[PDB]
Amino acid sequence: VGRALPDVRDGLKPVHRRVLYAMNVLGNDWNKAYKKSARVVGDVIGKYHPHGDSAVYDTIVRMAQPFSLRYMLVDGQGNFGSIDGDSAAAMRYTEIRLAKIAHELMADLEKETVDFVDNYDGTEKIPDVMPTKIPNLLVNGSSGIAVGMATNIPPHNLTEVINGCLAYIDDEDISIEGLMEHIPGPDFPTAAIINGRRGIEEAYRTGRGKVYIRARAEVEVETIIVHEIPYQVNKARLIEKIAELVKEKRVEGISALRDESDKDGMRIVIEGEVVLNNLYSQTQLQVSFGINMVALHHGQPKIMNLKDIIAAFVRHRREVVTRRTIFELRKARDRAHILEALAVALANIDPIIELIRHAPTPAEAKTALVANPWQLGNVAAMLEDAARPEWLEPEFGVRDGLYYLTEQQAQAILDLRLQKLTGLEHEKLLDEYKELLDQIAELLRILGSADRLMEVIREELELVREQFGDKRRTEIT
Amino acid sequence: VGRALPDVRDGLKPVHRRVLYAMNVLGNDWNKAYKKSARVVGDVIGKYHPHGDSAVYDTIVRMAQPFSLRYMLVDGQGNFGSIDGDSAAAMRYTEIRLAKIAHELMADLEKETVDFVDNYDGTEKIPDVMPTKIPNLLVNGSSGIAVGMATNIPPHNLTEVINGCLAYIDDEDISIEGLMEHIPGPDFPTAAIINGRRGIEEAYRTGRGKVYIRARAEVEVETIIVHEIPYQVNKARLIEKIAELVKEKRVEGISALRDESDKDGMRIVIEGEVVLNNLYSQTQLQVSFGINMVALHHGQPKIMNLKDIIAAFVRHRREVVTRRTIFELRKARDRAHILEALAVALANIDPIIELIRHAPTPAEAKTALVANPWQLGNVAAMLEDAARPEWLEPEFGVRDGLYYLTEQQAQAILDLRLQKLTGLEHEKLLDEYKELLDQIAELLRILGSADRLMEVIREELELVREQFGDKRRTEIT
Repeated sequence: VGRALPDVRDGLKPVHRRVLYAMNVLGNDWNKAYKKSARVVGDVIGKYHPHGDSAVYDTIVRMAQPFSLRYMLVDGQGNFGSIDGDSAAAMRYTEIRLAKIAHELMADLEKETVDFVDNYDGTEKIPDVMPTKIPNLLVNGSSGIAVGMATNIPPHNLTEVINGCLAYIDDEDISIEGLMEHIPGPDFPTAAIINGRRGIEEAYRTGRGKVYIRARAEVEVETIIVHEIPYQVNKARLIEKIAELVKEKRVEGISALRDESDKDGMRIVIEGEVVLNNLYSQTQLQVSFGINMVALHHGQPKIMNLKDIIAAFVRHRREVVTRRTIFELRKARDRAHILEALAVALANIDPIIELIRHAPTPAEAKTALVANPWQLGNVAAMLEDAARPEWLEPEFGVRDGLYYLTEQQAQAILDLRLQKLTGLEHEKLLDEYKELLDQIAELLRILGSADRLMEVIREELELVREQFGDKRRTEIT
Repeated sequence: VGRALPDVRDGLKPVHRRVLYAMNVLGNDWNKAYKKSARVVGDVIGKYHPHGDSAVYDTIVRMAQPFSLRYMLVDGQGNFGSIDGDSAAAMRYTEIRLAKIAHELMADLEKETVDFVDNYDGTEKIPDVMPTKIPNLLVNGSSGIAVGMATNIPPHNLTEVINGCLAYIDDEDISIEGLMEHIPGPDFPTAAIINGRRGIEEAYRTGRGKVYIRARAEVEVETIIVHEIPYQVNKARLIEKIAELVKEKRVEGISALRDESDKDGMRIVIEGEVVLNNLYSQTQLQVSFGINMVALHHGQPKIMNLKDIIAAFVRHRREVVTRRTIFELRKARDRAHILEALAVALANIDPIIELIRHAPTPAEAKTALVANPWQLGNVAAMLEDAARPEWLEPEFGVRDGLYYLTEQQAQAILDLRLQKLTGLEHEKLLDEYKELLDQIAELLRILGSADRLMEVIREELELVREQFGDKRRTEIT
């Protein structure tokens, strides 16, 4: 039910999420060295997706192929296959790492921005979705033909989808037409041209619509050379298709067929223009694409339109940013709280040390520390509120020129390393504290203003379009 | 070459070692909770044996089956198959953990007792062999029919093999006959009886010898009921063998055939004694076992005899214990060294703290600590040698009533946690120090005496026979 359909929010299925999540836990970053695919697969089979290494590896592979993804999620190094059906190399040879943009899908995963469900054995947690900043469903697409739960969302240009997102934000009552002012149609990683423009306008407007993808080919004088073919077509099975058609003479009349596709480009050489047109009608040089935009929305299958899909992303970015803000705020209080005790501890080290050196056990030193309030040394002007945790009891913290330690704050002091008593290490705790105060006020400034919150989302999208946005590939006629 | 043959020392192949090693790294202990097989398999596929999950799982499975191993290496919980060819459950359902005795195979693995080779990607190390205290080759056996590199070593009774080992130790010039005084023959986990006693005496004496394993069966008055069959036979394929023989009338004359094998025991019911004897000669109720004792010795294939195999174990236990002793000794010096600085640091905390609280950075506090010798407080009688590391330079340590700190010892002091300044935490470092002195002298006492070293090995073997030795299964006529 859920394995078949992708989640509108992140555009992935359980597998994809598991694969990428595992890579994230492995510190398998784009800035770090590559890792053997085996390392990741085995980590996934044993912790998230225990369903045969072959399946998982095929997932890792497809996310690495430049002809499968408009914006690859996995940076693969080695034989990951080709447009001619070439199967990838073994997992113990290929090397991979999270693509630059994949980190954007799991950006803030840590900051309690998404819900986490249990894995097969209940020992590990896995995000329900990814706190993505990238509109992955549209951008990379999603296919599948299951029990009534089929989908067929084509890829799109990030720059275009972002502008579409921004537009929606600037005016919620925007039409599908105004939306198409930025997103004219799909954008395939390989494919060259889409003729039927109305199929797009229909697909976007209602979620469904057949479109036609054709190969970018031309004649030269005598010879028809195809530079780029339709999305998802096997170049090999196309040369062969043409071959067994020229043999049976189905295709009027062809001379010699030769695949001169090198590394720099592609060359499907076939030896006037009447040959090319009659070829399109009988070969894979032109393919239909029944756009079926079905995905998991609110934990339920839905035929969503362009706007529905964009609206779904933006609302996710709303939740994420908010949940991130709430976290950063709590994290901020908790640290400033630990810093207060530490600052206080170091302002009266001599009486602190005296208590410790005479207390037999650490537990006893812990009791003596919280047993009586402490004098605020030079930190009197620093502590003089909102930096205190919403869970802290009022009997703790600075009450009347004296500091009342919690049982925890005492342990922090007790865990203090001698080196932290030096001049430098001391300031770092005081400076950090002062930074937090500026930071919490900012996060509150954000949580309060529903405008400042949306302005945070906007800036993120404009940032992704800059560092990740690229040129359009598929041409629309 | 090496995949085909087992290593005389531990009796495992690269796979087995990898599987068990991974379990060890996973803390997948017998005293801890079970883990899903998937967890272990995936850990092995990604770090040690990246050759398909199916293969690895089959390994984990075979080491769990009571009918496959005389002393199981893996404690499996679930459907791990049966004597009727029943395949094990999926890896995501079965639960496993290192068997009590498996820890004995990897006992002291940590103490630099064995060499470590690189894995497929050079990111992980794997032991060349296991620092086993169990004569695994003989005890659990090893089969394989490869390119001229075939082997067929049957299982044995631990108690018996241990006594054999002890005997060898007590008199190196012991004969194969004197050895057979303890190890009369193989001991199968399932199998019931071995007739040909000379085949054993021949196999042990030269490494090769055919033996005959028969089923323990009897008649009842009319019906022949087999309680236990030969080692490695599929009970199902045996019932069927008999069936298609009574059908073709190959087997004189049989009434009804019924497999009443429940959970408590086994019942191959077939409905005088002439039936049973004629059955043995034409069925699997009796099987030959061409004992071929070939294993990896000194990194080379060898047809070893009983003694050669036992001698190989004992010599391994010699190396291991020695290498363990050398490690424990170096570890001991290094700790006492760190303790000396800590003891000295706490005997003059006030001048230590003063230096730290005034030194801006930890690096500067580090320079000031090693810049000048320190007074030995109450620790003057404790430090007053062999506890000093064989690598330490003579310009460090107590030289003339003053202590010269190393750059390291200073960092230890700097990393000291405030809680360590209490009364209790202080003694623990002083007591630990005093214990080490007794310990190093003991380890030296061991390294010096070639008798005390062998006496350590003996005691280990007698210990394994007690806690792991059990009764004999296969009967020898």
